[PDB]
Amino acid sequence: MNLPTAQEVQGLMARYIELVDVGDIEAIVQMYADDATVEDPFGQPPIHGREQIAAFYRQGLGGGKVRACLTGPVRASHNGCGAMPFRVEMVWNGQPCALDVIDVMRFDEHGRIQTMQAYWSEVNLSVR
Amino acid sequence: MNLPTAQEVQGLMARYIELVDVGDIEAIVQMYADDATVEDPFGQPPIHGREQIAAFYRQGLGGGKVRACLTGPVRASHNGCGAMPFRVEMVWNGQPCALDVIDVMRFDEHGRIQTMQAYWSEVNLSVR
Ligand SMILES: C[C@]12CC[C@H]3[C@@H](CC[C@H]4CC(=O)CC[C@@H]43)[C@@H]1CC[C@@H]2O
Repeated sequence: MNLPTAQEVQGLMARYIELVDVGDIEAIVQMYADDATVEDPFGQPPIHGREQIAAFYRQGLGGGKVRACLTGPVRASHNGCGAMPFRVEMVWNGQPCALDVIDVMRFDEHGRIQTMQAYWSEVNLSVR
Repeated sequence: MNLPTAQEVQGLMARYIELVDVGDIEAIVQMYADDATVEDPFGQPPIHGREQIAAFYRQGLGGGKVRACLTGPVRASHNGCGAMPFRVEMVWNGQPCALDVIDVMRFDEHGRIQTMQAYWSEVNLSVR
C-alpha cells in the first residue's frame, strides 16, 4: 500500500479496533511500522519500535478481559492521518468498567502506523 | 489558571464547543494564546496570528447558521492536552449537511489554546 487515502485511513483504523477487540497482538504489531512510536496514554513517555510495542500490547491485552468498539466514525485526513473515538470494556476492581479513548494515528507510505497517540485518563474510566 | 488539569481540560474543550455552537467569534479567539496555531483540517498548513485565527473563524462561522455539539466525552491528558469528537451542522451545496470532526488541543500554563488540530475530511461529510 501507498500513503493511505482518507478512505483507506478509515478502513485501517477500524481494522485496528477489530484487532484490539479480538486480542490479536501479533496482528496489531504488524500494523505498526518497524520503528513506530506509541504514546498511550498521551503524556506518558513514548514507546519505540515493534519489540517495545509488542511488549506493551502483551501487558495490556495479553491478560484477556478486553473488548473494544468504535463509538463514532473515523475522522481522516488527506496526509495519511486520522483520529477515532472508541470505548474499551475491561475489568477494574473485579467488575466491568468502560474506558473512553481517542486514538490519533499517522500512517507511512507503506500503509503502516508510524505514530499513535491515545488520549485518555482516569476521568474517562466509568463503572456501574 | 495554570496548566489545566485533566478535569479543567474537559471543561475548556466543552466550553470551546459551546462557543462554536453559539457562534461568538470574539469569545472563541480569546481562548487562544498569542502564539497559537490552528491546523484545520489537519494536513493543511498551520494558521498563526490572532487576526488570522479570527478571520478563519469568521469565514467558517460568519453566517450564523452553524451548529456544533459533542458526540462523546472529552478525552483529557495530564499534560494539558485533550481530544474530543463532535458534529457540525451547516448548509452546503444547497443541502443541509453534517460534518464529523475530532479536535486535538494543547493548552498552555495559562489555560489558553496553544495548538488546535481538527481532524476531518470530505469522507466525514454527510447530507441530512
Ligand atoms: C467551515 C465549516 C464550519 C465550521 C467547522 C469546519 C470543520 C472544522 C471545525 C473545527 C472547529 O473546531 C470549529 C468548527 C469548524 C467546517 C468545514 C465546512 C464548514 O462550512
